Amino acid sequence: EYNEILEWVNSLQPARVTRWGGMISTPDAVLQAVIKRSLVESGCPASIVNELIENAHERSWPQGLATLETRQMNRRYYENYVAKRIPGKQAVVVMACENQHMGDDMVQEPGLVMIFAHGVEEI
Repeated sequence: EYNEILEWVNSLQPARVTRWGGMISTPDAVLQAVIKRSLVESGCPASIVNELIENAHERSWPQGLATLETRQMNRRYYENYVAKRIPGKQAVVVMACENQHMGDDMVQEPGLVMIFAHGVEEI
């Protein structure tokens, strides 16, 4: 299981989020399905694909990302996330297994997904 995930994660491109304010904290049902489709096509392991999507919305994000005011205050810390690009989308995955340096209020197992309106580019 570890290698499945490790190889999948390493195969993803490192993402550079240039506009943290462009985050979509409440993606609708269609956008959520779309990001899952992208994860599935990138070879995301079935053992975690559903958990990541659940964690692509506020209601499921860790307290460090829960509210808009908090997100505004914690912007400086987001620069330190080790983020991987979801192929073909303005979205990234933040895996717990490579973000231990962030607080437990900044990430959760197995990881989380952040979708943006724009500003996500390759490093």
